[PDB]
Amino acid sequence: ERDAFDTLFDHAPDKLSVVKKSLITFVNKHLNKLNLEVTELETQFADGVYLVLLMGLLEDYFVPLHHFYLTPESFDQKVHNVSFAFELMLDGGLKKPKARPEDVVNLDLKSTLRVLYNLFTKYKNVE
Repeated sequence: ERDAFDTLFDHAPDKLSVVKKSLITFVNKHLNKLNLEVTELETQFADGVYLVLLMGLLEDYFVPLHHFYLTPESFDQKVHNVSFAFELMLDGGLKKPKARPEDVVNLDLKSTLRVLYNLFTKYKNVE
């Protein structure tokens, strides 16, 4: 059952379509191992959960739930989660992300795509 907002996410061709499709394939290769699926880059990384779990999968370590918010309710909890993912990235050798964690939670595509594309570049070959 659809509203007018839902129509904004129907696929229209754009200049970043090949880039986006490749990122979705990449995140799903890992997340699907946890029965998680991404279909929509524009919104599904905003709350920080999947990025935290993606880091666990890419670096191959357990990330206990007490480190982050599996069910973030507030803006602060999502900012927390994205910020924690960024710390996992930085500690694994990656350069400090340009994005502010608030920009990811606030649905900025440029910040979100840049974060994911950097993960793809470093972790392309992790099976």
